[PDB]
Amino acid sequence: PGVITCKAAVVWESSGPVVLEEIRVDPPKASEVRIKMLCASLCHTDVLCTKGFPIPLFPRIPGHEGVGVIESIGKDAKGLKPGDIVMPLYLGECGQCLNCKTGKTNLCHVYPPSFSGLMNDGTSRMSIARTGESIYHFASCSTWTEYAVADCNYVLKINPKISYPHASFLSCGFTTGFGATWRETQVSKGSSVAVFGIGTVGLGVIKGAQLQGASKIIGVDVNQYKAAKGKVFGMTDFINPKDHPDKSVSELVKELTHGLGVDHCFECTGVPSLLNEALEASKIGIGTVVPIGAGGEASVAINSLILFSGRTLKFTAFGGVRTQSDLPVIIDKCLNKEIQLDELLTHEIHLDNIQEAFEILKKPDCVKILIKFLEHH
Amino acid sequence: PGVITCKAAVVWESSGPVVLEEIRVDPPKASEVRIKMLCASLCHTDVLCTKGFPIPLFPRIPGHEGVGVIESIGKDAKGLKPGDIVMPLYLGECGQCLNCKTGKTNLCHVYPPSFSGLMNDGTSRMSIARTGESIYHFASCSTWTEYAVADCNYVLKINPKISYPHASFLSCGFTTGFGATWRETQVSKGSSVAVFGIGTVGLGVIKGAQLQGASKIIGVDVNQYKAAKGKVFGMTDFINPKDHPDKSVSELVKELTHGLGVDHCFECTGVPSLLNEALEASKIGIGTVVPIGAGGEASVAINSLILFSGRTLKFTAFGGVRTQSDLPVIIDKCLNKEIQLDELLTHEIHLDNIQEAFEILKKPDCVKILIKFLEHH
Ligand SMILES: NC(=O)c1ccc[n+]([C@@H]2O[C@H](COP(=O)([O-])OP(=O)(O)OC[C@H]3O[C@@H](n4cnc5c(N)ncnc54)[C@H](O)[C@@H]3O)[C@@H](O)[C@H]2O)c1
Ligand SMILES: NC(=O)c1ccc[n+]([C@@H]2O[C@H](COP(=O)([O-])OP(=O)(O)OC[C@H]3O[C@@H](n4cnc5c(N)ncnc54)[C@H](O)[C@@H]3O)[C@@H](O)[C@H]2O)c1
Ligand code: NA
Ligand code: NA
Ligand code: NA
Ligand code: NA
Ligand code: NA
Ligand code: NA
Ligand code: NA
Ligand code: NA
Ligand SMILES: [Zn+2]
Ligand SMILES: [Zn+2]
Ligand SMILES: [Zn+2]
Ligand SMILES: [Zn+2]
Repeated sequence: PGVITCKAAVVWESSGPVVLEEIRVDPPKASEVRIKMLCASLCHTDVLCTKGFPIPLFPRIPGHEGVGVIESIGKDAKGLKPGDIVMPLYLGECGQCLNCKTGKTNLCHVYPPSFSGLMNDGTSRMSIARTGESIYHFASCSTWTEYAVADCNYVLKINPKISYPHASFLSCGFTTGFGATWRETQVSKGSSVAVFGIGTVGLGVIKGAQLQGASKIIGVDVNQYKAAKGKVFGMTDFINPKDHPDKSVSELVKELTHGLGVDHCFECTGVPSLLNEALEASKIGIGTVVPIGAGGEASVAINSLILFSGRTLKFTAFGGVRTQSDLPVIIDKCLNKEIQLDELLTHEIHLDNIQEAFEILKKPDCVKILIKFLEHH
Repeated sequence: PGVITCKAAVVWESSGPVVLEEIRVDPPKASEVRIKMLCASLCHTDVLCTKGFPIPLFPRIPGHEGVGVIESIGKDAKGLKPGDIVMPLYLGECGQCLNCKTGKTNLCHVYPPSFSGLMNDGTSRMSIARTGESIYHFASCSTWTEYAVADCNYVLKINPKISYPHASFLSCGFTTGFGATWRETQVSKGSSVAVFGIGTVGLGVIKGAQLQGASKIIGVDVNQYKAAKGKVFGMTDFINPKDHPDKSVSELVKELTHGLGVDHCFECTGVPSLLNEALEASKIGIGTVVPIGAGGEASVAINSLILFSGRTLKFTAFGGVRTQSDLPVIIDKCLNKEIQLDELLTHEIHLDNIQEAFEILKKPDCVKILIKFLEHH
């Protein structure tokens, strides 16, 4: 396989437009695979990338959520082959390092997250066709591009009868929330759960809590449209903070839990002040908070009195989901329809219309946006 | 028993002197006991009280650490009787509430910490003899006084052959650190531990970690005098941050742990910036931090990137030690000499010389100060 010429969405400067460019995609080197994208999606992490956060690397092809088919492989691709359906991964799972051997973490020492925007050898496989200028990728694999190249340890081969839109959603937020309910804290039968923020992450928490038999599942969101979505996934109670401007969120949760708070609180907004509220909403002595959302600031402040309260604060990436061990189990639940993801899909666009996605995500009835591709002939 | 006239150390205003006053101590009411103090001690929490933190309640008799003998009892004193040796408690253990039934917490719903400086009925048992002016107590029992009155649920009857100085030290810091090594995080055989701050709290952590079979126990302190004390209690490695002003504490710990950090880090200084360092010094994915020390500020800041690191942050009061279930076991280890506390005792004063304690605590060779009392005739 030679160099492929295709289209990709490129951002050239912080807060600049995302524009369609003709690019070249080099063939995969050793331990790489080249993927034809089947569909993609978008979350807040992609928006941050267009503003140069965390690292301003430009020009850049955004996108980390999606699914594709292997078009070609380098040497030593660990059994991957053309025609396999794969989803890109945030981090790998070597199964042999000190962290993998514990069974207690998904934070593999050997395949950790990357922030370089480049392949393992410090070069890019993607370049502007007109100039040859090198383009940074996003995370371990750009998905807003007709073709991408990834390290074989950062893709997961998946069952080919999973729907591609649903696999795209399981490559990030819903899986993060769903997995957190047994990998980061053990939601048990009869326990109480509160979920701050009812986007795809919070909907994953809600469904995970429901499948674990939580008997009270409180969703909190300022967007009233989210209440019906939460109910579909198992939410038992809804709080809109804007209905009570003189009450704190933790006060409102305690009102539903006999003044005690919940066993497990999941922070799925990223709003910095809501970390403190999540802690105050969980039970003294036996409550756990998992802060999934990110606020993008330098540090986050915790009321110093919470340090005496016996609560457990469990830090977390990708919901504690191990990407080779646990992620296939979640996909299988989707295949077997134990989880139903159709209600996540609210909007569809094609890649040429990528700029419209940044307006669509502001709409109150948006949950997940699907990005579709055209075929070359 | 009538009203007792005795001496007590009183602070009249924030940052004022601590002065000996003649006071009156009323007899115990229902569910109270009156105690003759045998000895007392001092920690930073008492210093804060003289500066009006957390609540400026004056006039006040400071002191929460000590041991005494019951002089008289109210009705319904739950089996306590004159002549019992008791230590005052920060919080009780009812054994029947939702939190007590879990076995997972010492934060009893029925006997929580008090901040009122007053008895359960909103009055004081202590007053200035010359005026009758009411005096606030400290915590659940003032100890810088020849006689005190406490709610019977906030004292623990102890074995009368325990040494009174050692029991005084076990009423607070050493017990907090020691208990944290199995109640808040489970230090296991062969694990690594780092301890920031080697006062009585950190020395308790070190000894608890040693008894649990931790194979590396790193003590961190800017006071070089503490290194020898740490070694007596089981410390294997010592770091003085001042020896490397261009390296962070977490960097120095990682240098001793193959770049990984420790399984369990205990923050025993209260220095706000050291909470972040404790987290960075613990292992990604599988490390736990217990922040025991208090900084007395409104909030504490955590580097936002730590929220992705898989670490566990376990909040805590009194080291997770349940005051009726776990505290007697710790006392018994002291009786059976499995823990040796003689090295804690560095300075002794009598109550009349209480003002000198605030200078003694600044001395680099101070660990614990014992406060002694005279008898009335
Ligand atoms: N862990 C991941 O994979 C991932 C991916 C993208 C973004 N994030 C961070 O995690 C959060 C959740 O991700 P998402 O895809 O589900 O985002 P989302 O935007 O779809 O959901 C966020 C929800 O929080 C609600 N919300 C915002 N502010 C609120 C407030 N002050 N009080 C109550 N509700 C509020 C919004 O209405 C929205 O429904 C994001 O807000 C962002 O901070 C995490
Ligand atoms: N949990 C409790 O029961 C309790 C009681 C009193 C005070 N406190 C808080 O907990 C801390 C520990 O209590 P303690 O009785 O053992 O206090 P302590 O003062 O006897 O010990 C604190 C030790 O930390 C060291 N230290 C201070 N700043 C440091 C720095 N920047 N880097 C490295 N070492 C530093 C000091 O040298 C000292 O050896 C106190 O500092 C205070 O914040 C807790
Ligand atoms: Na590679
Ligand atoms: Na396609
Ligand atoms: Na998002
Ligand atoms: Na996040
Ligand atoms: Na009482
Ligand atoms: Na005495
Ligand atoms: Na102290
Ligand atoms: Na403390
Ligand atoms: Zn995402
Ligand atoms: Zn690994
Ligand atoms: Zn103390
Ligand atoms: Zn109780």
